[PDB]
Amino acid sequence: GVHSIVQQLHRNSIQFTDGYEVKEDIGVGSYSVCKRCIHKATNMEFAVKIIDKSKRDPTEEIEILLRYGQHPNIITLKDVYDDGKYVYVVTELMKGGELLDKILRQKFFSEREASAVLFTITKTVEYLHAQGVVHRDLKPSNILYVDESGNPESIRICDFGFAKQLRAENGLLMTPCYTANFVAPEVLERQGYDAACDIWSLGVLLYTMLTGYTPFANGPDDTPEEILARIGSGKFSLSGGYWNSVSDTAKDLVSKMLHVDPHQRLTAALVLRHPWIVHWDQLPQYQLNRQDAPHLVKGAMAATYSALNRNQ
Repeated sequence: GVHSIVQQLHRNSIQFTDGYEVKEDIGVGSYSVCKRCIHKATNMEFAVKIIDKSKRDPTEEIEILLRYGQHPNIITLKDVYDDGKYVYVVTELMKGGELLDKILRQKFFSEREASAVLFTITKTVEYLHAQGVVHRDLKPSNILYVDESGNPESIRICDFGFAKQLRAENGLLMTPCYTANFVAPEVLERQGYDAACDIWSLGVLLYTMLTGYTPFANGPDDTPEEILARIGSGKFSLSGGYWNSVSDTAKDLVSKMLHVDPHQRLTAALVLRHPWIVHWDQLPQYQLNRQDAPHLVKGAMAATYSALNRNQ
């Protein structure tokens, strides 16, 4: 019967609208609304996610953000409130846009930049996995730039809304290195899987960065059945106008990250040992030959994640 500090936030005298001005929307959905806010005292602007407690309980999310937001490349919690009905999660606002989009509108993007981007993202996931966290919605739209600098220090992984802290009996938080509290080889494989999905979702990103098309969809018109069908077929082009020019190192990494069998799919650990990541210095800085269709890709990408999330 442990005290949770998060549960007690309705005890606060001060309210959100006492400290912050609200502005426009930026991300409406079933459970929550994301709005831009201005902090009255500082005139500093933030993102505030306004969640409905009747529709879900955002505690698991907030506890992850508290523990792991200090990570440079993880969205950072900045305030939080409870008025009874609504939880107000305040975080740094991502002014830089979605990372993939921005990158696809850069026509002189190179492999060398691609490796730096993946290194920063995969480093961050190696850390999360290592504390028995899995993201489980690591689609491109959830990886954003905090500013327009285009540094890898700008990269932020966002929306921890379906993420899972490997718990266990007695309601007790665990690592993947310690579960001497023998947990079912059932829900080691749940988390053992959901790690490798996070990695698959990173393979999709790398595929698209390199070529300017997603590997399992051409556009948003593509049907669920035919996207799932291609995912299942477990083959993909690493050949042709877009790929011809890309180094075999990169293609190799892509194959093992999107590898159809979860058990032979690379880890974040192993991704970071691949020479594409490790020997970045010997990669090319000259431009990639990519499709220039960012808005198509965004549709294709949404179509892909909507087929995967359909049954849930």
